[PDB]
Amino acid sequence: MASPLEKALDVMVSTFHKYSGKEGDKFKLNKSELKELLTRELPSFLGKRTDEAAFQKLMSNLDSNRDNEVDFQEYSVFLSSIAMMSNEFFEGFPDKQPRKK
Amino acid sequence: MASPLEKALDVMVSTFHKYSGKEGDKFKLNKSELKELLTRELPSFLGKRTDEAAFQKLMSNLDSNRDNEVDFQEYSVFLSSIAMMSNEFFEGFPDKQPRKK
Repeated sequence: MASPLEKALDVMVSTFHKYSGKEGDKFKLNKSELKELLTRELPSFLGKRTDEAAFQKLMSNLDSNRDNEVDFQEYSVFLSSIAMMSNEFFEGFPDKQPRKK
Repeated sequence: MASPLEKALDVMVSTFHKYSGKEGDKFKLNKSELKELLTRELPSFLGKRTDEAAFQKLMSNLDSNRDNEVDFQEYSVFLSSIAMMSNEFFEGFPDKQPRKK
């Protein structure tokens, strides 16, 4: 959250429907659209490793509905996990955590 | 995720340490800093209802460590929940979901 950046994380939700509604589902990212969205919208995250295996595993990670198309929520939860992991690993070890939660 | 917007959700993590490290913990938002961050960084979300009760409840929601200071992760998980809820309620009813997950 922030200035217009807050509303821009909301725009990241919109980023989803931008790639989703190109092919396959308009509410879910099939591997094809998932690839493009990851490569293009996560240069840092996925651009670190944009291999088919990565997309395949990532899909199975996010796509909890396991239809092999990632929904807005599964998409956002991914980004969620990103900010989380980047954070707790920013300390190197989650010390802000009760280490149980 | 997106263009620089992706890396900007990463900047939202940085948004956190901006407000956190003003007073209290540098890795956790005490009610004071939480208020300012919510009001200022979530005009849409919290600006809809920036009351002390809101902050108090929100804190207890995010602050899972329940020390009454929201950590980066609890902060991001909040934003996560935002994008999630805004999304599943964007349909009005989570139809993209297996309604069980």
